[PDB]
Amino acid sequence: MKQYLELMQKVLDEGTQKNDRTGTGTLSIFGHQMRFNLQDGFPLVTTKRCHLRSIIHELLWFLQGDTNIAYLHENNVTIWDEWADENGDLGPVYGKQWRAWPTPDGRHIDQITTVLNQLKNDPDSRRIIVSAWNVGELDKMALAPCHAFFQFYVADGKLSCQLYQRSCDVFLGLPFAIASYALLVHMMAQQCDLEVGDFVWTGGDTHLYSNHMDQTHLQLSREPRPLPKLIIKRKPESIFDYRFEDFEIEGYDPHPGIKAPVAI
Amino acid sequence: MKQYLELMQKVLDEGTQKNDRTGTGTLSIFGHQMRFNLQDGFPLVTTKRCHLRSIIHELLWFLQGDTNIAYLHENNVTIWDEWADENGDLGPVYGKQWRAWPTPDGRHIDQITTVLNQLKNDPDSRRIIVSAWNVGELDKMALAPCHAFFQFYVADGKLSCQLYQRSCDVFLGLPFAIASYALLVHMMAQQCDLEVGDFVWTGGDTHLYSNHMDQTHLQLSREPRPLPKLIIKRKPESIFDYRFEDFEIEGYDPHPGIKAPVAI
Ligand SMILES: C#CCN(Cc1ccc2[nH]c(N)nc(=O)c2c1)c1ccc(C(=O)N[C@@H](CCC(=O)O)C(=O)O)cc1
Ligand SMILES: C#CCN(Cc1ccc2[nH]c(N)nc(=O)c2c1)c1ccc(C(=O)N[C@@H](CCC(=O)O)C(=O)O)cc1
Ligand SMILES: *c1cc(=O)[nH]c(=O)n1[C@H]1C[C@H](O)[C@@H](COP(=O)(O)O)O1
Ligand SMILES: *c1cc(=O)[nH]c(=O)n1[C@H]1C[C@H](O)[C@@H](COP(=O)(O)O)O1
Repeated sequence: MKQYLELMQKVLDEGTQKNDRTGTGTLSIFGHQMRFNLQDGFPLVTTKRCHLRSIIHELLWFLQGDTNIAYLHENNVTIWDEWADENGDLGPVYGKQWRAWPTPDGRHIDQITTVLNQLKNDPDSRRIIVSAWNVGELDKMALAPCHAFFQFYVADGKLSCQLYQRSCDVFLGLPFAIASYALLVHMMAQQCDLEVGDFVWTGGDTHLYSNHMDQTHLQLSREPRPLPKLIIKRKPESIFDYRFEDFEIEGYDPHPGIKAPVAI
Repeated sequence: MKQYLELMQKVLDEGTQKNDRTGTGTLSIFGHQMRFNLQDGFPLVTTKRCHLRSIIHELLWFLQGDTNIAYLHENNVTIWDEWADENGDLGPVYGKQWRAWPTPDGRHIDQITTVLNQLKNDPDSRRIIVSAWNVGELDKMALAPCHAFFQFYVADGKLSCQLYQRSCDVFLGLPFAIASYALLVHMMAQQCDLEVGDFVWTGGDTHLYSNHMDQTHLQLSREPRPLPKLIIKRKPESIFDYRFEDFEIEGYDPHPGIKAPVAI
């Protein structure tokens, strides 16, 4: 996608060499933002083939409140295996904070239902936020959240969303986060009888791994294709009731996949 | 400053009329970012005069872990007075979160000591974050944090920082915020023996109140003047030991102030 390919070029044109936790070495910039108008097409990268199957299942798992990879496993998604313990648990990550953030006084707050109530009854609120960054539980989490926080906004019957990603693996991680949160905006909007607006992505440490540079340049030599279209075949009674079978991507003709190693 | 005035113009050209909480009316956009190179000067507005004594006393109050306005009163600062109860308490806002985030089991995490140690022991970290967005205690706070989140970053021995502001009043709150966070980056850099980098400001709902339109137009005709220089006259033993006396602002020659009503 043009916006994505421009960021890769920016990391490469004005980035600094930084070392990191995984020992690998990164090229890095701090602070970046980009906007995708959802009405132009579903923002799934076309310069390398993406696997949408895993994006969809990971999101439905999140909305269940689940932090154990069993569900993903019975759906043949292995993207979180490396971080899971012996029992498949990842600790209180995303799904637990979204559906049941713990308070000091014994309650648990379901940030996804409160947000949905807010978009229906108070869509002009400036507080329609969901946070995964729970300071007091980070130590129990297998990996600290990279998509730490997000915010919805309504204008002219359109629902927009801004994500703040604290750390970003541009080659591997960013195609996943863009499609996952664009898919969430479509579901939310359907349930609140809104039209979709903009997905806005803001990054903290935005970086390219040293062992992904050849792949990055191969990708940068491609022209973007026209964006695919998302058709949801059913309107569930609640956002927690969507199924994989309800989503259909059409008009997706991507460039061949490019493989590259993950850093654990 | 050039980029502040360019955002004021952007809001006036593209803003949507939204009816907000107080019933005044805002013109707003969603999603905006600005970079400020701190080597180039302290980003204090010169198209109107701001007062640093509130900016400095409020930050020092924050790092103290205090949420009661008595200190502010003793130092002639009135900025928070409308939101404080009969006893002067604001409830568990910034000060409580920054120095004693309440974990579910009754412990407390001192986010600024953590951040200090991370900058001195693991500066390449992509997790150097302080959060004021404590979902479990939001109902107890007199007003939900507008400055919700910020992340530090170190590259080439320079300290950068990005702030996420969920809701912004471009006219009053935004000059305050930029100076407040540029000050904290200078204090942190002094205590960690680092040089200063960039302040990145990312906002959610960025707006102009309808009853500030005249005042905005006055400000948009003034030409920005050279930025000031911040001189910290004493290196204290710790980040919690600074005093108001220690800071001086050279070269500040603003245009006269513009008075404008606050919306409660
Ligand atoms: C974000 C997120 C979730 N995650 C979690 C996650 C956790 C830690 C990370 N760590 C690092 N260094 N980079 C990452 O992108 C990353 C991603 C992902 C995990 C794996 C793949 C991956 O291996 N990419 C393959 C996927 C193949 C498939 O889906 O079947 C690819 O083809 O690109 C992508 C996302
Ligand atoms: C940021 C922040 C904290 N805050 C808190 C705070 C709380 C609620 C708000 N509500 C609204 N509608 N706008 C705000 O900017 C706002 C700010 C501030 C409070 C007052 C001023 C203010 O009135 N500015 C005067 C200061 C004059 C002085 O005493 O020196 C000015 O005109 O410059 C700024 C910031
Ligand atoms: C974290 C998870 C995700 O969904 N997307 C990402 O881009 N990442 C990346 C960031 C970094 O490369 C690594 C996480 O480790 P760290 O805490 O940033 O050091 O995976
Ligand atoms: C909050 C605090 C600050 O430092 N700066 C700000 O601009 N504000 C503004 C945002 C909004 O105009 C109002 C807070 O109310 P709301 O929760 O956004 O509705 O003060």
